[PDB]
Amino acid sequence: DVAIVKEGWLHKRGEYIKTWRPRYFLLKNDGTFIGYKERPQDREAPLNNFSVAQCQLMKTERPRPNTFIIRCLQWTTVIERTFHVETPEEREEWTTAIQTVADGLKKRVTMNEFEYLKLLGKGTFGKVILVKEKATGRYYAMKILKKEVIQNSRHPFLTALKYSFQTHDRLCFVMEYANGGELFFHLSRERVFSEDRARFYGAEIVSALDYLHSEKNVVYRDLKLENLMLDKDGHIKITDFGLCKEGIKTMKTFCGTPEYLAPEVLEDNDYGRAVDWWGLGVVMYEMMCGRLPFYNQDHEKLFELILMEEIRFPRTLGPEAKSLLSGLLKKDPKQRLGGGSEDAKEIMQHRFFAGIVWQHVYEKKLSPPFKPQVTSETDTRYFDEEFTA
Ligand SMILES: *CCC(=O)Nc1cccc(C(=O)NC2CCN(Cc3ccc(-c4nc5cc[nH]c(=O)c5cc4-c4ccccc4)cc3)CC2)c1
Repeated sequence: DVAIVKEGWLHKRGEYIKTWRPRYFLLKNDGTFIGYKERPQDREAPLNNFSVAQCQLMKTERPRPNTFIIRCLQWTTVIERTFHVETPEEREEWTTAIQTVADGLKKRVTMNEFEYLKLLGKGTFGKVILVKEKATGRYYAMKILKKEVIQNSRHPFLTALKYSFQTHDRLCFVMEYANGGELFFHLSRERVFSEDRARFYGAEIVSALDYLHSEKNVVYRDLKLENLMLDKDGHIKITDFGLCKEGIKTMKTFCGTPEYLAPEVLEDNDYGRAVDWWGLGVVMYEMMCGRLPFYNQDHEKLFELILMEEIRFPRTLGPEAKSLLSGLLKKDPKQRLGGGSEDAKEIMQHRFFAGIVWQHVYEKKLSPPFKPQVTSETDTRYFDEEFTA
């Protein structure tokens, strides 16, 4: 039943390097809108990252004429993809096709109950906020999004969406906020993790990535050290505090920092589940080596570093760790560990994760190698000022 409704060359604006790139886009009746560097001769499981389901289409003349924007709410994050064609007629042909398929797929808690503590981050369509529920004393991160531009599922290593409510102009997502401290703060304080400790953190991330891939059919895409926290027990919590942010202008405009970006994501080429395995490679590389894989100031260099410079490893690192990182950090997704049809299983069966019972990881049977210094989830120790040191 999966068929191509409309295809052709578009000009997609880079998602991280905001330049225009010619990409051949395939629109399918399942709602997938994928772009490729070259016309593909041709995983098969549809990724919701490219889905046009429940998306509003906007025709703009800024920043470039004949521009149409696809805006989608994915879980709790508003994403935008900006496209450009040569003639207005072409743009109408595309928007009508997309809107048709988007419709073809269509087949009391308030703000006063929380206390504002800290601004975690701000973006184009809203802000993220650290709150403390007055009643329970629990700590949460609240995503306040603009309503204009716009619970049943759970996993032990993902920041759970506790509840969602909306005001007259704002949509709010209340998520669990772990109080075991930022993982980069722990890695910064202890310099390097032992292979055993990194295996623990690594194993829990793999489980959550498998969940997002096989169950939710989604790519996390932003796996980095900054997006990892520990709970009071020292178990990993991958966060969901991301926001759409406009780029910043050496004279070029970039969206975020590239050091963790998979090569196929930098080039705005086709990407899949293999992206998170790169992300896992970067994270695990830093835990066991105490530094980022590629590092250079000039972004022109940093891009090349990720794109062409191949990773080298410390001699004090075990061969089992080498094999894992080497495969995880293959520049080509199809050669990358976990980039096959087996996905996560390709990694769970790796020598580095030998002896690890993967049902035990999911059920948190594994005893954490590190226990945060908190009495309870309400212990505000890792929010305090000595968090500086
Ligand atoms: C305005 C700029 C812009 O939009 N840039 C841009 C362009 C193109 C793509 C992106 C983009 O993908 N941006 C973000 C989107 C959010 N990603 C993080 C993330 C991924 C997945 C989840 C998530 N999704 C779920 C879906 C369905 N059921 C679930 O249970 C889900 C659970 C999660 C989840 C994952 C981890 C922790 C907690 C929940 C959430 C966030 C990063 C890239 C941007």
